[PDB]
Amino acid sequence: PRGSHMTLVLGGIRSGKSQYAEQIAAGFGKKILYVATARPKSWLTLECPRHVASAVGESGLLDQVDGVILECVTLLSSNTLYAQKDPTDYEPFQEALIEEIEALKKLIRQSPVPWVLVSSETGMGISQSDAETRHYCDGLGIANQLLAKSADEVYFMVAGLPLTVKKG
Amino acid sequence: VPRGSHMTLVLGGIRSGKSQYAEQIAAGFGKKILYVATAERPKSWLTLECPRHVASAVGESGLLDQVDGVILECVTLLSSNTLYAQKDPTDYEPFQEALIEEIEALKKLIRQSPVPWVLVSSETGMGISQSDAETRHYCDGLGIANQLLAKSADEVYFMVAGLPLTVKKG
Amino acid sequence: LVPRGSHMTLVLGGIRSGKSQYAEQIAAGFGKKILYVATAEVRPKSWLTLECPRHVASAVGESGLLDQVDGVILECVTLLSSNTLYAQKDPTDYEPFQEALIEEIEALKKLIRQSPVPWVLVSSETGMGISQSDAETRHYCDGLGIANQLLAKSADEVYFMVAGLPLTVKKG
Repeated sequence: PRGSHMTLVLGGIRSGKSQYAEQIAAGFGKKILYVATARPKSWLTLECPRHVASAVGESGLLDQVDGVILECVTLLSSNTLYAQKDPTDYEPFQEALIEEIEALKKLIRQSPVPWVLVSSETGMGISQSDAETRHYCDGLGIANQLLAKSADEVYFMVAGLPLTVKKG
Repeated sequence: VPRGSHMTLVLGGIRSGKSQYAEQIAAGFGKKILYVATAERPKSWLTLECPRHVASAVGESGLLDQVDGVILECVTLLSSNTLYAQKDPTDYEPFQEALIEEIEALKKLIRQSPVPWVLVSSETGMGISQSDAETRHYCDGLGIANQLLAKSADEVYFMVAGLPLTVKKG
Repeated sequence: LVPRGSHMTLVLGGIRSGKSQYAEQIAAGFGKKILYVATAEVRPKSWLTLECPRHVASAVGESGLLDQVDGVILECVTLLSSNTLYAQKDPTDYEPFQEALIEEIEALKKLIRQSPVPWVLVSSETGMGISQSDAETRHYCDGLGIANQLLAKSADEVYFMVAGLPLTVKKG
């Protein structure tokens, strides 16, 4: 796809989501911006542990590429949690992560090139006891909801194969 | 927003949007909704709190004759309440027996219900298996309850990040 | 024109997802004589039960039983992977376990490719919760996910079970 098109690819551990997202990115074009939040030589890498929208817009690199792949919403959410004063307090973390995600959504709406985003599903096991991990799971689920609802396409990976959750 | 299902099951993980989607379905029932809360929102809705014995409490309230539909929040807490009301939560069989009785009574009440129901439950079985028998038992019993309800339900939706996958539709 | 069934089916799901009941229905669809391969570390009466905790392809082929039945149901990839993990010297070391599990899975795929009768395989989804801290559990989850990817890529049909009901992930 071309334009301000957005695809969300989510799945569990070893679900093949990164491979599938890279296929989608290759479908965008040959010059891909790889945004890492923690490989083809025509791809550019921009490393942004936080404030992804600001850093990508300031880089001006959206005007240089055919598309963007974001790896990954999971680490963006954990980075946001551990940047807070008290990782055991849910509300400030949630506010910060929503801010991050809304800035990303806005940048994508205005983006000249399409984006594919990789994220993790972590909410379908047994709930953990310590507040930090619970908060991280909760906030990641919220981020994934926001992205899926704004995305044009959403794919849920099961054992390397994509289930279409939302399509054009 | 689906319409005209008598019994709908909406299940999903943590922060999957299952409550929002179930409330949309409920609003599709009508303006007067009975909200059955199992813990232990529109102003025209009635709230009935029943941590256990949901079929018994709802039938005894007579409120099914007062509303356009019912939303049950949630099977997850119903199962945990059932587990912890037992003498020995590390003992599987009494818990499973009690939970199955609860679910079968709920199914019968829904079969006889004059108004439709949407039920919210959680998927908890697709992570790493837990070590303590109590958590294993809870996960197991909730999965069994979800199977019984999904088989009875007319429609079943599996939520992924706020969006519904149709698992079963009449 | 006589239709043909699915030669290789993968049924995966979580705890109490109804994956075993659905797979057994598929197996019964194969025919009346079904080989039930149980992998647990050591049902219709027309079925034969073969206990094989490890080296499934070798034991099943050497048994010559593929020529005796209408189909095979493998219960289950989950226990095959855990057996493989705990048969290693150091379960905290990922690479030897991964090699052994991949060898097991590739041998299974090869035998299924040669099989005169269809197969349905039961496995678990374990990768959609919170990542655990201890290396051993992460290793197990990772390796099982790899095994499921390998089988799903080879399978003709793949079903993901939710609360007893099948979602079709791959067909035809």
